[PDB]
Amino acid sequence: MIEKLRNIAIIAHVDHGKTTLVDKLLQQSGTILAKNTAIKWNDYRINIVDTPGHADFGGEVERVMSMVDSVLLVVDAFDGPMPQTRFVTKKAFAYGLKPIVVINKVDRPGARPDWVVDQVFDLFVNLDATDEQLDFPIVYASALNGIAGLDHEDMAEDMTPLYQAIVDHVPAPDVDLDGPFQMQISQLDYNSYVGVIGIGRIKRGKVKPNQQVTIIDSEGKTRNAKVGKVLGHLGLERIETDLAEAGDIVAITGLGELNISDTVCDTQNVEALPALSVDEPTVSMFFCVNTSPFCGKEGKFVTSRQILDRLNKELVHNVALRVEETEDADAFRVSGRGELHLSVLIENMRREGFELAVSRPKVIFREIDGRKQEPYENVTLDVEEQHQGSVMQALGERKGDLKNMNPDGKGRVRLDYVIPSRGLIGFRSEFMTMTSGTGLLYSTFSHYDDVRPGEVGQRQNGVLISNGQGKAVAFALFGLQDRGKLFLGHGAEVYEGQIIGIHSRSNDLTVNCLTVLVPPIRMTLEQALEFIDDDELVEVTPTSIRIRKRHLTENDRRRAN
Ligand SMILES: Nc1nc2c(ncn2[C@@H]2O[C@H](COP(=O)(O)OP(=O)(O)O)[C@@H](OP(=O)(O)OP(=O)(O)O)[C@H]2O)c(=O)[nH]1
Ligand SMILES: [Mg+2]
Repeated sequence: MIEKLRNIAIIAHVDHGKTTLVDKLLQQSGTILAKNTAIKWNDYRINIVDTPGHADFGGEVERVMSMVDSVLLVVDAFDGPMPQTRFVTKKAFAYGLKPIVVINKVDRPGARPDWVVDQVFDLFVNLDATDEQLDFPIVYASALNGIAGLDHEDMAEDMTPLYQAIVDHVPAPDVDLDGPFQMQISQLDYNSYVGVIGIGRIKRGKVKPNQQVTIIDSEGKTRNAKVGKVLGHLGLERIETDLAEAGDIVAITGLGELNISDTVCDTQNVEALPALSVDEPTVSMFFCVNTSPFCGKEGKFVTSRQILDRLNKELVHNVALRVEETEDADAFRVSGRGELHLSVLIENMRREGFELAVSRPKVIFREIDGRKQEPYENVTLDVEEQHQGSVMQALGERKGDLKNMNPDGKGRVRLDYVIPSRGLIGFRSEFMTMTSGTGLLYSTFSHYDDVRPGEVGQRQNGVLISNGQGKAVAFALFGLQDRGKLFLGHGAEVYEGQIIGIHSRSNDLTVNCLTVLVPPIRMTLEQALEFIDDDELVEVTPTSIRIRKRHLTENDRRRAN
């Protein structure tokens, strides 16, 4: 009794029918999405918790999964599953949740349900349990009409098969109704009338308005408070309730500054629920003050603490990242998930109005049981068949181990790889031009494991390094084309230590561009960041970035060799 509850989270790539599907289930029942939709189906109560967009919204994806006992993956019947919902699905699997797959928009012409079933099945190469990829039921749906069915040619007149599937395959909450009250805050909310609102799934006991309560944070500090209002979810709404009990997803009111991972307990049985998530970072990278002779030239805020300041503001936007204090009091060791994670952070701090020097990204090594390990990750690539042998050749040099390949039948092909992050770093640049911009690459962290012995191929070419500061003249540049490709044309302002071109040969060449042209190479941030070597840096400024050596002068470099 009182276990007719079904707490489920819903996942769907944008414009795949998740707002429209839940919108049916609501109107066909006895009861933008809301962060939670409550649904009455006969005597079952279904909580459909919405998942956020496909950026790390502070890691709300783990918070949401912490409140649900199953996940509902909605998939377009033609386009199939999209890579953007990779990580949300991944985390649902990490929380041991078994999925319910809804294949929507099945009434569209060209719909290929058989194909998207295989795609979704294959996508569950999220090293997930046999258990999870086993026996995930499949419901076909056309929410535009409101049709659900276990087959797509045979189909019910409404959404009943979906309800039934939810009831049948979603476990009831693992909660104790008789124990003392216990509830962890999973999300927060505010209304100028009520104050701060705390949201979670009651793990134990029951709660009434005006009940006395004790809140314990992660570390173990406690305070006493009196709950004001207990708000239960009904439609897209919250009504005041006189009673909420274990398994219920509700919102609480009378408590003060509730923090996510706070545990609300009966005053005499205070027991904190374990703080839940952390994406351990896997790629480190150094942010530095821009030591260039172009200090404050194109960027407003450029100081040591000026950077460290914002280096403790984005800490809360993001638990995947860390920030550390280096001994050089003008440079900092910031780590993240992928190189893509840290990259756009700069591209934002760029037009956030900054100026900083940044190293090349390296994997964070870890020692486990005396044996050092590194991060490996899953890579899937979609190229044409003309590049097939080419990108295959390249990935093997970066210690990529081929696991699968699947021709499109229409001239393309998808490859699958297990690769150390070490070998994958900065590939995208080499990928696109190689595949001429048509190929597609996706990556997902898998596991740490014993390092692959050896090193990845270095840059091979050397760089043309400026010997002085001034405006580059076309007269000189024309002479440099005899021995490489350039990064600028006539009239560009340069200083000493700056890298201005790519040497045709292997060694670094200090060159003078101060004493008509072929088109210059302009490098995007990512592009240029993949180019940089360990003894070099990228200088980033609000409308463009420069490539520079660590030691700016000829003499200093020679000493360091
Ligand atoms: N053929 C077919 N189409 C479906 C179905 N379900 C949803 N759609 C289409 O997708 C659109 C709904 O967008 P959602 O898919 O619900 O948005 P969401 O991913 O963020 O949840 C509808 O038009 P829309 O509301 O005008 O889109 P928009 O203007 O809100 O972006 C409708 O055209 C279906 O079962 N069959
Ligand atoms: Mg929309």
